[PDB]
Amino acid sequence: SCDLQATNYIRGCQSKTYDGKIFPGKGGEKQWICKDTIIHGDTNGACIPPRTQNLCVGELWDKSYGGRSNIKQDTKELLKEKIKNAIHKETELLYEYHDTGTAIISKNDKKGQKGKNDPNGLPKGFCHAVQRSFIDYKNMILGTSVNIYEHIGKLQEDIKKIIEKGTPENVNAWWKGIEREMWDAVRCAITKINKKNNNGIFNGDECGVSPPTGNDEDQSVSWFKEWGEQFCIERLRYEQNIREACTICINSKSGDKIQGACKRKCEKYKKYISEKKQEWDKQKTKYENKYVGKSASDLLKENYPECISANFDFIFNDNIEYKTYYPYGDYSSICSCEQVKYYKYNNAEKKNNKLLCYEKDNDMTWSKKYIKKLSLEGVYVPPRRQQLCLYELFPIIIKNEEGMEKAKEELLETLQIVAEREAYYLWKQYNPTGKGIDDANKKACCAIRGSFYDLEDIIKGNDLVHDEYTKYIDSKLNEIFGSSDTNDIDTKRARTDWWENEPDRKTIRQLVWDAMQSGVRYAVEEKNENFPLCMGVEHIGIAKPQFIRWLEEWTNEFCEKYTKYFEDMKSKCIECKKACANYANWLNPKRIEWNGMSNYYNKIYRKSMIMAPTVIDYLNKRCHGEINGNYICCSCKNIGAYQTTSGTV
Repeated sequence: SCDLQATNYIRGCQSKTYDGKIFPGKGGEKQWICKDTIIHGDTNGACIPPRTQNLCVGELWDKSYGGRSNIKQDTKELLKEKIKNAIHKETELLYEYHDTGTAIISKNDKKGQKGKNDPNGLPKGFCHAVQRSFIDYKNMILGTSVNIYEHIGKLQEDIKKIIEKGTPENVNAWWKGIEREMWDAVRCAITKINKKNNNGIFNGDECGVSPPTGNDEDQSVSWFKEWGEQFCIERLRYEQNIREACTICINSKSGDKIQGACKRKCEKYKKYISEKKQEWDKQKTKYENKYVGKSASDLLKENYPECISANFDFIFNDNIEYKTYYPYGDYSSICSCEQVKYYKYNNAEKKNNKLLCYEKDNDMTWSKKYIKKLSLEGVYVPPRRQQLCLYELFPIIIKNEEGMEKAKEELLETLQIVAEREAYYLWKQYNPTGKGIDDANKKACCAIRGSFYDLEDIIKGNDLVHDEYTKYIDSKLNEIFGSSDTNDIDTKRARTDWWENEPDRKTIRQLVWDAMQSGVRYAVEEKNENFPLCMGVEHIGIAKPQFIRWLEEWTNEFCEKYTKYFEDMKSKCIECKKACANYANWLNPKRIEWNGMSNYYNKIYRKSMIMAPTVIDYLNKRCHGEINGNYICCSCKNIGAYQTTSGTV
């Protein structure tokens, strides 16, 4: 039902070149620009996409010399028609650009041209590109600190004139009203491809009925999502190339090194990351400042299915020790000739790389983020759970795609390493934290047991947090252990069985516990101290449900930190006003956490009663008196009986 210019020539609006020229052409590739420019201005932590830099402005602006708007002597309907034509031509141009398979987004990860098409007959990436382009029209018609073209700012103020001299900021409103008719330029130009196609039916609603959503309205995030889609899409291409040269590595050195095409393919990725890190580092900092509590890594992992195998924390690391140990980061384990093996405590010669997890932060807070789907709302994640030493597990899981024996073989020895390192580092955190010596390690033997159980729940697939790491680990373990033929029920029982049982008499649950004693043995050896009794136990009691374990962790901590604050405030009791400000500053997020945590307890037990005691009651038995280094791990100066009055209103 549109009479708008179909086989139209908009001046200056020719075929796209941002991702390079369409063959037989070659080059003209525009690059992401993140820094401030004389041409574009302040980006403000943002990176301008090449797709943006090639926007079809056509008759609205002229690039000849400095660049000037033609819009000066235009009317309101004249200006709308121009925007409508420009938008319509940009979709047409973006059809060709993707149908040719020139746009990085329109590329495949292995299969040349084969399988790079969505449900409809529209090329891979066409809709995303068109959607993004539409947002750029919106932001260009309104006010933006980034100038897509050299002097285009002039156009935005001239637009003001037209809209101010019309029937009724006013333009922020004019776009609001005009936007539907502007999006229909996208839909009606999509209808045109059907006429071109034979038995390939089109109607326009294939890229959506309405113009891009709420989240995307923010140029900054629309551009960041594109950066993400492209990074992931390119990253899987670097993967395939590493996999064609490494699984399909010659020990040259004095020892096991990659040297041929494998070194070449891995270095190509190592170089790729070295480049893309600045763009990430910038856009991460700016996004997360614009959206508190929101994670960059999430905005991407959600929207783009190619990002599933991606872990930005591991790819884009600031840790020097990591950068050398994992030189290819993400694909390090694949780009390594070195045999995946955990070395037992008094194994002659060769020792494990206790190649540090990040420095465990004591100042860290509890979190309701990265929590599992199924409600589970109310539960808080402990800080020492958040500082999990399961980093080594991520590259090795990426390595083994075919989840056969080798996958679960390599995972087992990597589990033992992860287990050793965590235990090593926890001792170094909790022993310098403890009061007495026979109390410092008594406090340490529990953080260890906690993590042993949490590490256990992760593998068993019983854990309550699918974070930057554990999310893909759950997905891959379900791949490795369960088939499509066997439901989740057998899959849960597959992981639980692998861990619980097993050459030697030792089980996978046992080898992980043995490995944890080894880490404490090296930690205590360093300080020339004696290995504790709480750590020397062949067996660890059956883990309590994670929620209840974590609820005890919360309570033990609160009790200590309360008797710290309240006591050091009362002692100082004006100067109290600053002590009160601190005590209350700490306590306010505790009230939020206690309500949530104690509410869950009742939902899972007490409420529809059911022969279960109260939250306080349970914790009263659990925290009365001194600590034990095994399953008796909570202590309070005053029993929880007062805590609900302390933590409410």
